[PDB]
Amino acid sequence: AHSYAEQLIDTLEAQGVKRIYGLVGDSLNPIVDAVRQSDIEWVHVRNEEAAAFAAGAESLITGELAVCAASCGPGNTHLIQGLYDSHRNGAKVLAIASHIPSAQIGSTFFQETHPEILFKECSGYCEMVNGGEQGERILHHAIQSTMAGKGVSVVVIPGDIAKEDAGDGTYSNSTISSGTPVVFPDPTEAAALVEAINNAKSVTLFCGAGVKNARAQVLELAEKIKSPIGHALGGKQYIQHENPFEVGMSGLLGYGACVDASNEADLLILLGTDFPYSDFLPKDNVAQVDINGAHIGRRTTVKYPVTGDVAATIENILPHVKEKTDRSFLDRMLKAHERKLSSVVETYTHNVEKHVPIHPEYVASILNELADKDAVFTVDTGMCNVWHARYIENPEGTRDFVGSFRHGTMANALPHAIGAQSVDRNRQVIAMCGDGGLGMLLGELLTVKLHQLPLKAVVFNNSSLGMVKLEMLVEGQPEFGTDHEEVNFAEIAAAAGIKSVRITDPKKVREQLAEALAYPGPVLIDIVTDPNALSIPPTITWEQVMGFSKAATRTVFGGGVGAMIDLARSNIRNIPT
Amino acid sequence: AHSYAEQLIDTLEAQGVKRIYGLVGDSLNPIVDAVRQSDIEWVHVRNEEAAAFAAGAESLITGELAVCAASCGPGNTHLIQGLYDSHRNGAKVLAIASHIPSAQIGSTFFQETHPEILFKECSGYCEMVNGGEQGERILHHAIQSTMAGKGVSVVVIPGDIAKEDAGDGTYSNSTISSGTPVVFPDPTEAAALVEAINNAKSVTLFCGAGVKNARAQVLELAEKIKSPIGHALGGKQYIQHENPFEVGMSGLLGYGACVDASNEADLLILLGTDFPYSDFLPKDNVAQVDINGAHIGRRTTVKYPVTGDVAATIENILPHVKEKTDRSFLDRMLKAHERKLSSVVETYTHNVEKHVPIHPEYVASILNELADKDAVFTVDTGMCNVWHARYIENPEGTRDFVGSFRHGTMANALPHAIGAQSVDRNRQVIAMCGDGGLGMLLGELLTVKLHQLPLKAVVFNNSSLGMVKLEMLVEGQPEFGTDHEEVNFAEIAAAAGIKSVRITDPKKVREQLAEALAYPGPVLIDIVTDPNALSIPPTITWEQVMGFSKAATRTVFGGGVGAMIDLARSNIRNIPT
Amino acid sequence: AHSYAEQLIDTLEAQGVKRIYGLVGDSLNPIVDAVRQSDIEWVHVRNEEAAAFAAGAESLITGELAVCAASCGPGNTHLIQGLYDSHRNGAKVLAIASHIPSAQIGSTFFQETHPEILFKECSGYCEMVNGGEQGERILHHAIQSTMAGKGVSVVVIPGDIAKEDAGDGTYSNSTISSGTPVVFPDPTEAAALVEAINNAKSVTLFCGAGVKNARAQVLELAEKIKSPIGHALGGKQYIQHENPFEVGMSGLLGYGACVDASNEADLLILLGTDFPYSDFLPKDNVAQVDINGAHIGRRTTVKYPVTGDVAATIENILPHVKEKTDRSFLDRMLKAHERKLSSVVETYTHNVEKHVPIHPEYVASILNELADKDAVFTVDTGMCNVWHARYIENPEGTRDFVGSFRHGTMANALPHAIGAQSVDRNRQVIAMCGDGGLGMLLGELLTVKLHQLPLKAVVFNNSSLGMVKLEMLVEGQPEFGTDHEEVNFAEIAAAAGIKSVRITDPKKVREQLAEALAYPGPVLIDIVTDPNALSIPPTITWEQVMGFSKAATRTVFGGGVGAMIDLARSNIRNIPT
Ligand SMILES: Cc1cc2nc3c(=O)[nH]c(=O)nc-3n(C[C@H](O)[C@H](O)[C@H](O)COP(=O)(O)OP(=O)(O)OC[C@H]3O[C@@H](n4cnc5c(N)ncnc54)[C@H](O)[C@@H]3O)c2cc1C
Ligand SMILES: Cc1cc2nc3c(=O)[nH]c(=O)nc-3n(C[C@H](O)[C@H](O)[C@H](O)COP(=O)(O)OP(=O)(O)OC[C@H]3O[C@@H](n4cnc5c(N)ncnc54)[C@H](O)[C@@H]3O)c2cc1C
Ligand SMILES: Cc1cc2nc3c(=O)[nH]c(=O)nc-3n(C[C@H](O)[C@H](O)[C@H](O)COP(=O)(O)OP(=O)(O)OC[C@H]3O[C@@H](n4cnc5c(N)ncnc54)[C@H](O)[C@@H]3O)c2cc1C
Ligand SMILES: Cc1ncc(C[n+]2csc(CCOP(=O)(O)OP(=O)(O)O)c2C)c(N)n1
Ligand SMILES: Cc1ncc(C[n+]2csc(CCOP(=O)(O)OP(=O)(O)O)c2C)c(N)n1
Ligand SMILES: Cc1ncc(C[n+]2csc(CCOP(=O)(O)OP(=O)(O)O)c2C)c(N)n1
Ligand SMILES: [Mg+2]
Ligand SMILES: [Mg+2]
Ligand SMILES: [Mg+2]
Repeated sequence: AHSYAEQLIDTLEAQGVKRIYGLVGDSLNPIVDAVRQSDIEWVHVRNEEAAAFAAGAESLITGELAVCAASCGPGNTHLIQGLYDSHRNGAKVLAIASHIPSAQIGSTFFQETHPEILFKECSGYCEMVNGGEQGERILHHAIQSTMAGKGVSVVVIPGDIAKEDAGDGTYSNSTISSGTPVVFPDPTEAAALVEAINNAKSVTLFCGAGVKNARAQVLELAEKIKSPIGHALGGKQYIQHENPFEVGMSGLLGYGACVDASNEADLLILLGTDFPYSDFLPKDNVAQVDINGAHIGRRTTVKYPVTGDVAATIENILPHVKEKTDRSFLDRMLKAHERKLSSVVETYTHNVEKHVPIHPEYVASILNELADKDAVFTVDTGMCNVWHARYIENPEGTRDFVGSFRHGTMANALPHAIGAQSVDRNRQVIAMCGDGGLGMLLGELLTVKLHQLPLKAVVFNNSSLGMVKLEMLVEGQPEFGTDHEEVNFAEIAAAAGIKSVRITDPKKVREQLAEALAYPGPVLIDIVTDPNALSIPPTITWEQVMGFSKAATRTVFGGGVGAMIDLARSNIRNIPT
Repeated sequence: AHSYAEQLIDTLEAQGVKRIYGLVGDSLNPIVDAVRQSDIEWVHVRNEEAAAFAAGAESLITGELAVCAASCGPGNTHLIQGLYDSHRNGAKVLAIASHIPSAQIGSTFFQETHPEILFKECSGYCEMVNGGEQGERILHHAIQSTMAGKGVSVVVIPGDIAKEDAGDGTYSNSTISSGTPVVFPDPTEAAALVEAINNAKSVTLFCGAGVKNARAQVLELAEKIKSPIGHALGGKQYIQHENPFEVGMSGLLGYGACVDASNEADLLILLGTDFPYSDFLPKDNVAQVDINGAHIGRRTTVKYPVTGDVAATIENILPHVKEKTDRSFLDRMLKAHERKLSSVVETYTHNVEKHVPIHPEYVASILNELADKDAVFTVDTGMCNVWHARYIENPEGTRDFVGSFRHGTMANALPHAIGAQSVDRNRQVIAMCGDGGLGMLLGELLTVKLHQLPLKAVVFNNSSLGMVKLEMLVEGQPEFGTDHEEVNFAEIAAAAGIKSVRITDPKKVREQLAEALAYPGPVLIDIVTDPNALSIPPTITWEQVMGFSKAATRTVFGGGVGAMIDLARSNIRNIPT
Repeated sequence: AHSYAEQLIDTLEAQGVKRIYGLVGDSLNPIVDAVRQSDIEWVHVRNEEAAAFAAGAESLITGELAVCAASCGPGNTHLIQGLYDSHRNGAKVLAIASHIPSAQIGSTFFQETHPEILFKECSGYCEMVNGGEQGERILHHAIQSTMAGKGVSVVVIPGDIAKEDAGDGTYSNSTISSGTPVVFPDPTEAAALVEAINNAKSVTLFCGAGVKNARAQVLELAEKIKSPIGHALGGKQYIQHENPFEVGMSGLLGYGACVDASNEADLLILLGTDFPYSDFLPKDNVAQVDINGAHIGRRTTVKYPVTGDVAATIENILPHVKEKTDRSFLDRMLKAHERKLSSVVETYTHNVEKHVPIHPEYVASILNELADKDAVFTVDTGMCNVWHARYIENPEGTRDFVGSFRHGTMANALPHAIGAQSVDRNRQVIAMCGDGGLGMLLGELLTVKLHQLPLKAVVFNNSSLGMVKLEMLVEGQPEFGTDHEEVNFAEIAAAAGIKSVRITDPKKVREQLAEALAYPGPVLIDIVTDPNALSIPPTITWEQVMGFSKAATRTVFGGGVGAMIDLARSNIRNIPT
């Protein structure tokens, strides 16, 4: 007979898990012994928070289960930031939360916590093992819940019970459902959407991450009804590239004509998006297609709700949607889009290649050009989100992106890159780090060195909490607490045994970044950038930066955009005569 | 400008809510004033627990939102049993939990509780209002969550904030998605199910509540592959009637050949069921079709998982499923089914019409014959669940049933009947009450009298917690705490102003129950029944009654069955020669 | 070897527990079998909510542990209202929450709930048993926590584990600390209070339940510094009787000069009170003595905080407090107090003995005169709280009182009386019931009959939610939802086998109530009272009734007072010349 720890690891191995991220100790020793004897690799991190980020990033890249593990009490407590992030991102993650010995539960014991209560908000399933047999059962339920799309699962395992005898295999013997059902809409909701589209003279589509598997259908619908296509940040990687109807992104980090096209069309269709900034959304005549009905109408007035998959809904309605031959609205919005992008480049990035200290938008433009066509980019929360949104492209859809776009935590970039890089050491992974984010989990440079992960950590080092400095400028409150003395991350990385370079001259950015990106190993690129590069229209308020101003707005943060302008201009040249 | 209380009630009225069940007080006075001025009826109950049961039953009958409401602190605390029941039953219920004044939150004030924390387990959405505008928003989110099938929603409203100004209408103006999407399976999961069916020589279908809208498809599949059809208790009302393949129900309250057909077939297919008694389920070769992937494999080994709707999955696979011409397995199971039903009638209900005290199975047989073809039956948890399962039929599918089949609470029958009867006073509603259940919420007889609800409360009065007496007999522990001195519910009902009859002679059951069921008003029927009528095989253990014995079993509680035997016998006579 | 169920009951028996209140079923059968074999009596209730109220009332009367018990899932869910009440009242209660079988936890099983999470707010200790040995340990910890004054303890016991082997006795062998430590104040805080008293020319003491064991010390301090003594409702039973400095109670149910004496004195001292209605409390110069430092300053500005016991603090300061020879303030407040009480009697209860329907204040005056000198009174939340506060006296301190004065739940009176009466069947127990409260848990009349508890249920039957009708009159909102058709509780009680009388003529109240109170058995007294008897000053607002108006007030609800005026008048006649 095997123990429950051995059955746990055999079940994960049989499901194809290749790695577990974590930090060993106490109630986790029987589980780590079983890992040693299996083909699963143990990936040691310095802070268990990084293990939960790394597992979430691995799962977003692979589309499969990923796993993190931590010791009792304080050990598993450290998972929590990464579990919130993974849960909000819809990752397929199992967290093994080792727990104090069962006989000491309820006695205010050394290290006691109640993880089975603490992790309820950052999980779709979270239960405690109380015996080997029941442990097999709740491991199945946890894996089946996360694979069905319910978000993070936590299994809480008192250390003693991991050494108890395994269950009889009834539940570990099951095949897990990991398929993708095809969700067609209710015919009554679909018919109301057809009527709304056919009655409208102009339509705009606004897409989010829910169009990941619906590019062909969204483009086919747009060609038929001559609709501009805008996106939320979660839709950018899927719908912006090679899109003849492209009109940009809404929100403060937005760009182009998206806000105007969304608000001026007779009908706006929200496709697979939960974009939260309601002040940028119209209310007059909006449809929304979402696979989770509970999300419909969360962000603005929706008159035509449709619970359904985007691709299946468009396939179902298309034969009933009339072709629109008038593309005057689309042409006006494509022209306004290109004019707006050209205008922000002229206003904000004139001679940006000579700006000192180095302008982060110059770095981001060069990074987009130099990085591989299939690189993974990870994005630290803060001003790196602006540089990703406005400069990092996805030609042919072959790059991947991982960030904290929903939970919005700092310090995610380097741990996300550790997980993404572990999937395939031959694929380039670029972590766009802030100095605040990197400092917050600095010890994970020791993890990169230990595992020899050949990721490229690009530090936008401006010695400032740049996004907070923006929020304070916008509020009109004296700058305080954001900027501190400079740190030399290249020297810290070199002291940790990582190849590094420090870039201070804009004239050497292109050559030094090309050399670093081509280095066959881990490398940290410490770029000293301008802390005052973020430009802000004086009319933006702290209530808008914080997201609680409901009054209609079309204003975005200042700054330029990058290579997205090439598609905007080819779309103008291809407008039918 | 309106207040938030007025906007709350206008939004519910615009959505078609006709009634709110509750008990007025304190922070709920502004909301009740708005109800008075609207077309919504206030249905006063004596204990707010009954309001939450009544709302859950109303929604199960109508398929639409139902609403309950209660005052701060202790008032809304009383909702909780009915919210768990409604939530487990998948009802579409909004609970308005009035709360203490916002300025006193956090001060250990008079009546203070934290309902926004307490009701997390019995809801899919539960949040606190902190201003009129945000209150409009979370009311929308709560209604959209319950209408999308996520279970109960709770909106917690500090009393003072109900008098604050209303939001601007952005969220109340939305149309709620209440449609039913059509969920086809992933083609890879569907193809594996086709291969399993075509490889199997014999197949049995085991259906639950998830086949509600798939009768035609289940029967078409059964005719093609010659499969017996069994059911869980939640499937009985939908699949047993007019079913040429009928083989009964599994579990301790089960009957017929279902356990044998499910365990002897080469392949068992679980269709829309989460039947929890794993010791009755095989493990060797099982498929499961469920619309919620997280439920697959919860109860036994599943080798062919399919996330999908039952009807859409069967429609998709049918052209690829080969017709089976050999119906030897089906014929053997139909013959065994009828033999087993005839045997339990001969063993347990010989001369049952002369048994004294009155046998509850004699009452249940007469109640099935006399009740209307479209009656609603509500079923009190306990031995009434056995009498429903084995005696109350659903010819042509026109009756409806409400019970606590998942949460398993006592005392639900009379409050469920209050909600079901409020939907249509011209429809017959029969509450199958136990003396324990009725005593537990006895004050709701005052509610029946106040609202003149013409329901028929049939009390199986055996002065005993009959199901607990069974559990103790099965364990082999001396009877204690279950049986107490007799109560005259007919005299209590008459003292409350309700028409009543007391039935003690088996020779008068048919005439007295016919007269009472035909009474044009509320009526309580107090039937003095035999507390020792539940027969138990000595091999049943307390571990089996409690549901924690995993060893394979086919043993059911003793007792007979009713009119279901007529279909069993016609199915034998129609077996092709 | 014994089982954990047997060890649980042996441990309670060894600690002196005489009874357990509850309702048998499932996971509780092994525990009830152990009770049968012990000397503990099982007290069957009809709804487990009543068991938790009865245990809380028993403990308040005895000063010892009391116990309630309920079955898994829905069974223990029903305890919750009574656990909140017992917890807020500081009762010493163990709740045995039977739970689903451990192997099914986490599987969404039949009846599954998580009581170990649900009951966190209504308990000081709440943990789950996961084995027999750890179960012995957390039973000790639960008993020691409640006996040390931390409020309710809940032990959650999966049914299967109750049959597991008992622990080794290490923790059940301990003696529980149930002593009362003597908490002297910090000398620095005490010296600041001495300076405040000696600097003040006039002082008023305002006492709550924390003066229970400090009557002699409070009176000695008042004689020395010539201070009026007022009380919160929780202090009334301890400090009003035979008090030469008595000036009444504050709050809307208040009376006499208390609000004026508290606000006009140079120094107000809060002694053992957490009175929550801040608009009645001054802010200028207030001291507060409380044994729980976290409570100091919860309700108004406190300049002289003292963490300490009332009696020990007064004993410590008394030698340093200077005698005040000027009693002009005390004399002015004693005269104003008696004038105010005489005025409300003249305004509101002129010829009250002839008022029809019967006036509840006439009933309350007669009930105070006729009830025994050592009776227990239980008080249903609602208008019965006004009648208790203004009419039920405690001469020589020999009566006891139980109510829901902090949690404020309806329906507590009859279940509180069941627990208080079970302590000593020879002691008179009077339940002051409202028709709303009694209807809410009406089935507990069957409990009174079953156990032959000789309590006297006095129903103030006005067919109205009287306190809510007051709140609506005060708000100026049309009356709705409070008054319904009349119920005959005397006929319902007689149908339940309880002696009853229906009183409708004011001329027969005294004789019929005297006869009923002297009946040697259970009796229900259904008094048809005037629903419009509660008088309200038009200046009271719904914000004041709800407790969120902070503006200074001295206004109380209209109505008269009773025999308290005799002490007010003797105190005037004894003012030194
Ligand atoms: C510092 C910072 C600033 C930010 N600023 C902005 C900004 O200015 N602009 C911006 O756009 N974002 C911004 N974001 C991100 C923003 O908060 C949201 O996370 C993002 O807009 C949501 O993108 P989304 O709608 O694509 O994804 P989600 O919020 O994940 O929504 C996806 C939706 O698709 C649905 N869905 C999934 N699959 C399907 C399917 N097959 N069919 C149908 N529906 C489906 C889901 O149910 C869900 O409702 C910022 C983030 C950070 C960290
Ligand atoms: C005292 C008592 C005794 C009991 N004894 C028994 C007994 O002996 N036998 C018994 O059978 N029950 C018994 N029960 C009830 C039992 O506990 C379960 O509640 C019941 O078996 C579950 O029935 P079900 O599977 O139909 O419903 P559910 O548990 O509600 O499961 C329905 C399933 O269908 C799925 N679904 C819903 N819609 C669709 C769709 N369109 N397509 C696909 N899937 C869908 C759901 O996701 C879910 O998994 C008892 C109850 C009581 C109160
Ligand atoms: C419908 C209704 C209306 C009400 N209206 C009123 C009203 O108008 N007026 C009114 O007064 N009440 C009213 N109440 C009750 C009110 O809400 C409070 O519960 C009550 O005033 C508190 O009384 P208390 O301060 O004595 O008790 P508690 O709130 O229990 O406070 C006792 C304090 O004493 C402290 N303490 C305990 N022992 C010691 C010790 N040995 N030494 C020192 N400190 C100690 C405790 O830590 C605590 O802070 C009403 C109740 C109801 C149900
Ligand atoms: C753990 C955490 N702390 C604080 C914040 C708030 N926050 C959001 S962005 C930001 C600054 C991020 O700093 P850095 O990584 O240097 O990037 P910058 O904005 O300068 O690019 C801060 C403080 C956060 N979301 N997460
Ligand atoms: C609130 C609650 N308390 C206890 C139980 C446990 N229980 C389940 S069935 C049963 C007896 C039900 O009694 P009654 O209504 O008289 O029906 P009977 O079994 O006699 O038909 C009990 C105690 C429950 N599930 N719910
Ligand atoms: C469970 C519960 N529901 C509602 C309330 C609100 N409430 C407080 S007093 C009151 C009326 C009490 O009625 P009754 O027992 O008839 O006494 P009355 O005020 O008429 O004397 C109500 C509705 C409460 N606190 N508890
Ligand atoms: Mg920075
Ligand atoms: Mg019974
Ligand atoms: Mg009343």
